[PDB]
Amino acid sequence: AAQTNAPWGLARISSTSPGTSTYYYDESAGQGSCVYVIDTGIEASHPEFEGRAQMVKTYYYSSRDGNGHGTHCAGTVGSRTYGVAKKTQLFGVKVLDDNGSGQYSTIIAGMDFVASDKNNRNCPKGVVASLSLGGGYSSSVNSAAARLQSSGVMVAVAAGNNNADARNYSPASEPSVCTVGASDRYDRRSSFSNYGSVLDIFGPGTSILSTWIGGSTRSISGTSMATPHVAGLAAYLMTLGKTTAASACRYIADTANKGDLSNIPFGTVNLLAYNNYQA
Ligand SMILES: [Ca+2]
Repeated sequence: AAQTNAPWGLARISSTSPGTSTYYYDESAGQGSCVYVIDTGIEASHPEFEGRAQMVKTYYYSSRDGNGHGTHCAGTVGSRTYGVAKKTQLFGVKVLDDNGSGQYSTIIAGMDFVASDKNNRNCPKGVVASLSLGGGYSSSVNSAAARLQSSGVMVAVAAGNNNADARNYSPASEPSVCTVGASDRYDRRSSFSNYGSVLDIFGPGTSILSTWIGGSTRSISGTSMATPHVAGLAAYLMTLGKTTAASACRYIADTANKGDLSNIPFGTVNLLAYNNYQA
């Protein structure tokens, strides 16, 4: 399949070179997989989701996304126009309030929630969780991310936006999950992207067009934007049968575009998510 004039990030994930605008992907498009977006929620009614999105949990007085960030991330995972995995099932878990803030205890409960909740969902091709959030190092937050992964969910987490070593952030610093840095359309490390040995992969993170609340669309930037590219990619590869939740991060690193990014600090992986799709 080919989607012309796609957001640059989608084109990038299916290309061996920057500077192209068509997204190429197998038509299976993550059908039969599920991706949890653990965030400010998802505006499931957005036409872009086509009835494939649903709020399944909130820790606040509403499950609505009153911010937009969660809806943006979900859009990058699996919206029809802006998504990597255009046929995945999207489940929203609102651990962040409408200001985009959340206590670590709530974030933890949301991760443990998903580890159980997948047993209440139909995801024959496998389960992914996208966590575009973080804060200072917490062993408890890392452990919750580790549990979710161990439970059989491909966990993708943002490296963080501090232009700093991700070792000091959580869940970014958890070795057992997939930590995602951000790049721009010229294959530069995004100026804000964290780096470090704890990173596993990079994805498009600067000037990313996706869904927003009020049935709208928006371009924003962050490792929050890179993460769902990787989450969507995992879901897509899982429905293709190429990998599983336990090894998807390794598979993505193994099949990534290598050595192509600029301003990658010494000791950080130079790997950019790539679907290796031959149309
Ligand atoms: Ca890892």
